[PDB]
Amino acid sequence: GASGSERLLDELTLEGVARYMQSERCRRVICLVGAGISTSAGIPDFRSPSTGLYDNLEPYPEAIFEISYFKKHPEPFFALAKELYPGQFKPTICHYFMRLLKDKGLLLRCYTQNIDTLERIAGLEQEDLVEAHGTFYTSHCVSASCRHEYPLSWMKEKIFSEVTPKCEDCQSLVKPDIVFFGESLPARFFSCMQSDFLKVDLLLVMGTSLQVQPFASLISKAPLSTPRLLINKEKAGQSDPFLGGMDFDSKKAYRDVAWLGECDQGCLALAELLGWKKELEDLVRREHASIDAQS
Ligand SMILES: Cc1cc(C)nc(SCC(=O)Nc2ccc(Sc3ccccc3)cc2)n1
Ligand SMILES: [Zn+2]
Repeated sequence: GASGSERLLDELTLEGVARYMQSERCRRVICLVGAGISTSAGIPDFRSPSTGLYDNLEPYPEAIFEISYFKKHPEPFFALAKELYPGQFKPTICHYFMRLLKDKGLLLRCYTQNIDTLERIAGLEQEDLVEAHGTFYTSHCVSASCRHEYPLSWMKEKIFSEVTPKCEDCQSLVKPDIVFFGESLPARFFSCMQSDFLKVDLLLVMGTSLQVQPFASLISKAPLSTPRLLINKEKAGQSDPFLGGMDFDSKKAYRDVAWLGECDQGCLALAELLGWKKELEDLVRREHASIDAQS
């Protein structure tokens, strides 16, 4: 139930969440993540004004996002892809915390808004993942009668060689599997959401301001009793008083917890409460060393 009934969290704090997680009542965790979990990996949020995307872009700046424009004028997109292509893909502490959840048998699903493929590199598998905004990991020929699939290694070569990618079978445009403005979200998002939120014991919301729909409205799909922990630089998910959502601070707040700071630091703090800190340290250091050593 709502604030009217006996709550699952013994107190609304990171400490309360940790005790809940290690009790028998918490089995399945859904993560909802956004650009805020990749910034410490050296990938800025291209939606944040501070990142300065539109300065790099100089008809209108938004055309870069539109599927209609892309299809008749693909060259800008692929030039930008080369410019913004990460120099390294090295997932963050936050990403590997989710790998730990998987290892500990607690991870039901990770829903991500990010296109950077860092969840995959960190060891989440396809079954574990719903890429709500799509991804660069795979690309497809845009011809409905072909739809030939291409791996990132193929797309990357085309991107860096500055050759507009064309399908080897039919010579139609090949488009990364990211959702362009004008495209619907993947069917997978909807079918998975319908099943997963019947099963969820805890919602871990990290590095997202929950301003972009439908992804944002996911938090309202949780059962009334399900605790929701936000790890983010600023509070988010509260109902717009002008236009329910998160209630962290009111006299009725029973399930929602905000931990404010960098996602890496919040995940580190939670891992330490859980007795996972050495495990996380060991995992991150190993995987980071491996990635740094790529030859
Ligand atoms: C090109 C690339 C490849 C991989 C695997 N990851 C990344 S993450 C860095 C990044 O922000 N890239 C990036 C690439 C393209 C665009 S433009 C666009 C974005 C979404 C939808 C349509 C168009 C905006 C940002 N970027
Ligand atoms: Zn084709």
